[PDB]
Amino acid sequence: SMKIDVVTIFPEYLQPVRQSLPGKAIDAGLVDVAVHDLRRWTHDVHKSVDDSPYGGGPGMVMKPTVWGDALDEICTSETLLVVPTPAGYPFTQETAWQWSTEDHLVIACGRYEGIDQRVADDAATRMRVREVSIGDYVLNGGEAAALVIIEAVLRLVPGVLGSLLEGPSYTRPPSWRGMDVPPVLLSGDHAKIAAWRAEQSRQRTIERRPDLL
Amino acid sequence: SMKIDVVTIFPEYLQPVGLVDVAVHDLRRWTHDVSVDDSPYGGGPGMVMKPTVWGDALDEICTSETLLVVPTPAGYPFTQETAWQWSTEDHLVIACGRYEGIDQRVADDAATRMRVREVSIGDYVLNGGEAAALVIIEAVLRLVPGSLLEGPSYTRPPSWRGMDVPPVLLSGDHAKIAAWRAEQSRQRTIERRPDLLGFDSP
Ligand SMILES: N#Cc1c(-c2ccc3ccn(Cc4ccc(CN5CCCC5)cc4)c3c2)n[nH]c1N
Ligand SMILES: N#Cc1c(-c2ccc3ccn(Cc4ccc(CN5CCCC5)cc4)c3c2)n[nH]c1N
Repeated sequence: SMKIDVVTIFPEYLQPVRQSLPGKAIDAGLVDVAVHDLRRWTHDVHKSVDDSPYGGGPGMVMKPTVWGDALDEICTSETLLVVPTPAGYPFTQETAWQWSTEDHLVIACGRYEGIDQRVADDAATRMRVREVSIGDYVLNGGEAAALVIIEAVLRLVPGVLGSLLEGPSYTRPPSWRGMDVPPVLLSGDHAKIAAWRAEQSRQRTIERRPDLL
Repeated sequence: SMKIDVVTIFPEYLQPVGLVDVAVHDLRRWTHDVSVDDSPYGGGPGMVMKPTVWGDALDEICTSETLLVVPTPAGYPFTQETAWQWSTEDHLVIACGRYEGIDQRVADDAATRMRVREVSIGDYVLNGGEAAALVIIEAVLRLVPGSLLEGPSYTRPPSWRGMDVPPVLLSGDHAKIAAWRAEQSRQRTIERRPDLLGFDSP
């Protein structure tokens, strides 16, 4: 039973998550995902969420007063606050496993150059906070990272969404555009098949991810 | 100028996506059955997407100039270097798998005609290629013409809940500010991503 709250200035971006949630899991109270527009917590008629960086430099920084109010309303002491950032600890499958047993995740999606650091620092004095990155590339903001995190975590929660590299997979037809499925797979020698797959995995890992070796 | 075509059995998922155009195609539009997947040869759990439907879709969508991108957990890593490389391409086609993935012959056949890249966006498991497509598109499109971890950023007010913006950032001394920011970045990189500086991962 997990609740996920996402806070963002682009709530429409989180539409796919709601699209991918089976009715059965929601009706069984296994999961609830809520998306909140950050501008609900702005102070001014112009609904301002950003401001110039101290110390100068390019871009803008999201305002701590707006984020502080939003998180004050949404979080509790039991919340795991997740903050996507290109400067974060790596989000991995181990992370996803750990978070799949949480009661309450709140994902704070930044834009511009990110969120004033005092927001996370203040939150960390009364709840668990995790600054994480989903990969070594640069995005426009936290929303795409939130989609990835939500999917990776929820697929590990029983009945919610419906090392070496894996080798190639094949299905019907047995021959297609001049390429035959590897005969060993049709041999009925299941120890040999397992050994073939293991060697394929080993070779692919060497070629594509030698860092794992 | 870049064109991006995404092929998926879940077009609705791609909704978050004139120098660039993005088009989303339902893979089932290329079926003749009143089924896109079947059980794996050699056995194993789950289902595999059949090559037949993919071949027909890609025949119609791709040319020999196309870069065919195939998200897969067993892919080469997609990094910022990859994003720079792809940013000057004329035509990206992203083939999004579901179930246990796509029959390997799809990528193998395509590679006789065009350039093919099997890539992974990170070391975690998704339910299919769509979320990876969204990440790849976002990372690439922000680089289309027309190291160290970043340190912390701050903005107004200079004191908030009794927490002060680091005084150096208020000082106006460009040299001391640059130095402090370099130190913060160093500290953050050592703590969070020591591999980037050639140290062992924790
Ligand atoms: N997870 C995750 C992420 C994100 C991510 C997550 C959250 C936000 C909020 C805003 N942005 C955009 C941005 C863009 C450029 C810079 C400048 N830096 C200078 C050197 C590098 C970046 C800073 C922020 C975000 C990006 N990007 N990549 C990931 N794996
Ligand atoms: N990029 C990227 C990706 C993906 C991704 C990309 C494309 C597809 C198409 C289908 N799936 C789902 C899937 C899930 C698990 C397995 C492994 N098997 C499970 C049981 C035994 C092995 C195979 C496929 C995909 C996942 N995941 N993580 C990334 N960084």
